[PDB]
Amino acid sequence: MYSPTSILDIRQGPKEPFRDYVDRFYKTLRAEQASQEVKNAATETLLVQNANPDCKTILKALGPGATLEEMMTACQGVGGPGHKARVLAEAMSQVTNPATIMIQKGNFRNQRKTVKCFNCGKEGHIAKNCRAPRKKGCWKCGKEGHQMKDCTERQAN
Ligand SMILES: [Zn+2]
Ligand SMILES: [Zn+2]
Repeated sequence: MYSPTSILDIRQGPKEPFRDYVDRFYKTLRAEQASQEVKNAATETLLVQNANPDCKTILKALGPGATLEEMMTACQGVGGPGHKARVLAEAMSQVTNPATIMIQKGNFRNQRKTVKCFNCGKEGHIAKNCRAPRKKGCWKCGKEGHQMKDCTERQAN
């Protein structure tokens, strides 16, 4: 399941640290590095277009003040994945620019169905924060199986 067409797509999600999603692009790039000529030319526009709107937006904004690793770190944890900074920034942006209603309408095109808690079934929670042995068992290393009670995270995540 966790090896779909998304691996060919590898587009960065707004919560995803740039280099982390680029990491799995790099794992494909290291393999299919036959046409290096097209690959390198692609990666130039590809990785920047691969970013979430906000991410490529900041890249070009802080580019002058961010050499290379700096701009990479800038897009690592955009406003912090679990930080409240991003959540308030989303509200600050919302009142400031009317472009937020446009992307709000565009949100209808986006499958925002990730909110539904992948263990409880409903979107009352978020699976990222909801730690509850409801069903399925081990979602960590087995997904389809393994005892969730004996699944201690060691050299995995
Ligand atoms: Zn839940
Ligand atoms: Zn497990």
